[PDB]
Amino acid sequence: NLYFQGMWKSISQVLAEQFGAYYFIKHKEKLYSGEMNEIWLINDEVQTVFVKINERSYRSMFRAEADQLALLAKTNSINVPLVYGIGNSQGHSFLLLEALNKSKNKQSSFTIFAEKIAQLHQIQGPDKYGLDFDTWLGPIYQPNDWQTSWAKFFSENRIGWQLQICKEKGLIFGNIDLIVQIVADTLSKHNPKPSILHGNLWIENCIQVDDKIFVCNPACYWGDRECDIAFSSLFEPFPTNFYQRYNEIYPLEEGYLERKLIYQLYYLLNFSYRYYNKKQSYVSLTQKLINQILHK
Repeated sequence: NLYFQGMWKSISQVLAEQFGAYYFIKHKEKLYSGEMNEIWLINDEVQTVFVKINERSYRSMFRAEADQLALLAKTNSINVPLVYGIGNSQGHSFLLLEALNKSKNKQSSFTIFAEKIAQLHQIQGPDKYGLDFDTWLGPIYQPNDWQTSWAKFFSENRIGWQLQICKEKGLIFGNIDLIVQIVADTLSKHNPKPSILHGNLWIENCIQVDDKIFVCNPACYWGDRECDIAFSSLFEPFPTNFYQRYNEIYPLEEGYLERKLIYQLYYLLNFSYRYYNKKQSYVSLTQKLINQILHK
């Protein structure tokens, strides 16, 4: 595997610049992933590194992921893994992160996490929705061109965008314009304070590390804080104390339950696209949810 050897050399080089001394790789282990990316753990007998790998052209995505972890770390709110760097080789690109030690879950760690998620959403920034660069949610990038209207931004850059991607794979749920317009009507009078979103907030991206929860795989943008909350309760939800404490610090506004459905629809379309060949319950839930929004 000639190109694979070049890849390890480039990783050693990026790690050398980072730590100051050259990084001699002594052990390497490939972890399982359903995802597009290959995942590895490597170490030099002292420092362990978590490595995401893909083809060379994915360097831009890995760059975006690193910039998100950086901007999230700078808010001094949620716990995110450190970035050691990005890079590429002849046939691969990669992201290099802190290897977090996963310990047994503590329900109480979610009370503190809700305080950090709250703090994150309370940060005042721009008066428009989006971000300076396009972020990714699974294998699809999210258009983040700035918009003053949330109705428009979510309707087209989220729902419409994902519906089109699904259509290309043959996942057809209904007339796309109709769905976009219905979602736009619901958000018609809703232009909330833009909040910096983790963007991929659900249980599988949380990791218990000693007494704190860390969160990974961001899909950031400035949007409605409710999208984060909505997604976290879609599948296996966070425990009860999270929602209790979050609502106590930053009370959710009137209209939340109606909006929760269209916010959740975005993730189901994404999941449907990513896993139609494997799970199959994602399509069924998406179709049922679309019928509710469209018929009733």
